[PDB]
Amino acid sequence: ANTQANVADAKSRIVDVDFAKETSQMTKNQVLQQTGSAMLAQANQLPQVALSLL
Amino acid sequence: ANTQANVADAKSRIVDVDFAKETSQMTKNQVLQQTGSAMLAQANQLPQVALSLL
Repeated sequence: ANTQANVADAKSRIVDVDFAKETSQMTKNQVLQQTGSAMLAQANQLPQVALSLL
Repeated sequence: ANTQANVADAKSRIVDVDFAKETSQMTKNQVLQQTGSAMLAQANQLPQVALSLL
């Protein structure tokens, strides 16, 4: 029983996820998605300077 | 019999836990867990000021 407890602890250190870290990464990538979407939508409007010159 | 009683007293002073102290430590760490959880959840929302500037 002792050894089972210690070995399950050891395995958990390797296999399981950390919620405190992974939620932070998720929120960071959410914000980056919104920023990149805005920036790409603004980037697709660059060829319209030619209509002004034309 | 006398010596057994006195030596068991001596060992108890070293090995056994104090409930009055240990319950207090437990309650303190409970409250700190709830506070730290709230503070981390509030901390993961900081990159959203950029969306306002954007």
